[PDB]
Amino acid sequence: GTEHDAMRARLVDVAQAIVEERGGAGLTLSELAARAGISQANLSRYFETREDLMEAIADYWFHPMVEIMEDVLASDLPPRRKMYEFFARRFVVMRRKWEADPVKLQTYIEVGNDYFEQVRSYIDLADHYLGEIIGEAMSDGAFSGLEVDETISLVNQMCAPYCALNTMTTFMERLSEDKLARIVDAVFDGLSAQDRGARS
Amino acid sequence: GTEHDAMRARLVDVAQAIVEERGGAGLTLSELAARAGISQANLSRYFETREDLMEAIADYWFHPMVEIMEDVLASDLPPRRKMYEFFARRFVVMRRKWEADPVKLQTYIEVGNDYFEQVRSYIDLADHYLGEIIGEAMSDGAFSGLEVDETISLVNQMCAPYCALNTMTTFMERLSEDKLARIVDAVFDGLSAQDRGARSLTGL
Ligand SMILES: [Cl-]
Ligand SMILES: [Cl-]
Repeated sequence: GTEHDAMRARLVDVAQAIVEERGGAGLTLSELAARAGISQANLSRYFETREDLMEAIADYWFHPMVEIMEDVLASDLPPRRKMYEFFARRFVVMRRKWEADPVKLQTYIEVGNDYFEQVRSYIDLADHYLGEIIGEAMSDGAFSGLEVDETISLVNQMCAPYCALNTMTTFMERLSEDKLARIVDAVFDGLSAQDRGARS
Repeated sequence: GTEHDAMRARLVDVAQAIVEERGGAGLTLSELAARAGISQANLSRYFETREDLMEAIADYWFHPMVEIMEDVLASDLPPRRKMYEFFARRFVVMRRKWEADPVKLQTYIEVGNDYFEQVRSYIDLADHYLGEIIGEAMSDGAFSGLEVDETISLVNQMCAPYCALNTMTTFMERLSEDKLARIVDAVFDGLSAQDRGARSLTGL
């Protein structure tokens, strides 16, 4: 029932942790069982085959980040607050991983990129949710003259170190919640279709 | 004199091309003279040893980018225009490499990454010049309440795909001068020390 599905989700979480510890390859049903405190026979009740475990870890890889985005969009926060939290909450989790072990963040990025369907789905879903925020912001009068698609691109290009994991890795020591707050304020109060002299 | 310095720069350019193709591992000093058209003895007048040549190659690696930054800073453009040109003119040269062949840009990145001191120096000089643009903008009234150091960091963080080469590579297909112009306008009209609601309801 729900206790079974709660346990399966808990096992997938332990499996993701082992993958990160090992630097990618080396996950076995043997070690998962040993780490989870269950037997190999009991583990097969949750993962019938090794392949099912491998599928589960791939499907769950970016799920924690998806949940964070879903929670932010489901909140009652105004668009500016939503945009900040949309990036900030994910940044905080990734920074924590890097603070504990920079190699675990490296592994997280490397493994994630090998999961074709999942990483592409995640990136696409992220843009979809960013669009929902931008659309509401526009009804409030922000981003005057811009289309949602071009604004999604502009925001992704202005917030890259707080979102794109390879950029985040490069900039990590210089990143902060204080700086991201400044950026989001600058996006909201500075981004529009009105040419203001950058080129003329 | 002036002739000696032109030939030395020609030799550094040829040597740089050889290093990009094969590394220093393939930089035959007899071939540098042979591929530049001069004598090996005549090549000794420009570089005493191989170490002198390798240092010249490393020291000039980022010079095209330095020249661009110096040209922008030396101009009479207002700070907003300077900030745009400071990023755009370098971006345009990098995109041009990638357009010729994405491998050309990757090679430029990897070879440059080995010159760790020269990379560091370049970034430091870049921050110096961006700092000068920011200082002038501040005198005009921009970036109210912010310090120069934190503003340099904030601008670098907002323009990262147009400057950080690995990020530029990833974003390349989606980058444009039009988009960079929008970002610079947003930096100038949007960035300041006044909290405006990103982090709490009090700011809104
Ligand atoms: Cl983009
Ligand atoms: Cl920075």
